[PDB]
Amino acid sequence: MKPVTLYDVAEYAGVSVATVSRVVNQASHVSAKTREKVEAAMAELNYIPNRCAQQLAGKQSL
Amino acid sequence: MKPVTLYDVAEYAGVSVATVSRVVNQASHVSAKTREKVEAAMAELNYIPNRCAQQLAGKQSL
DNA sequence: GAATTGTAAGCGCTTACAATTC
DNA sequence: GAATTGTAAGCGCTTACAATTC
Repeated sequence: MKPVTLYDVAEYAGVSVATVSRVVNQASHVSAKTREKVEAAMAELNYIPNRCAQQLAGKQSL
Repeated sequence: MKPVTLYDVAEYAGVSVATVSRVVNQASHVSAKTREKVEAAMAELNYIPNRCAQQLAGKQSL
């Protein structure tokens, strides 16, 4: 089973998963317009990230 | 940073990550010899799996 | 021929650097 | 030219099915 994800809102927003992950990661390098671009996307679909995927993927910097 | 992993013990054991993940997953489909094969590998290197990687990858069946 | 092992892809996410934009 | 977005790879793990083994 695959619920809503960054791929979905990224698709919605147009962008990639790299853009959404930024917003999901507190944008920063994502432009204000884009931050809203994906948040709006997240909102419609009801985007909920997974703490594990974030933990695992976030371990790249470790 | 990448510590000991299934890749390591899989390398050691002379198998794949699929074999080790089985043993890591309580072998079952892994032959007794192999179970020992990888456990021995796990032992030398001091293999410690990651609960997240297991949680994430374990969500495949979900 | 059935069980076990391998690719090989993905479970969802993260990111970085270069090209385009200004 | 610098910032932002895209591929694109992988952070560690899981698995399933076919060929070889018996």
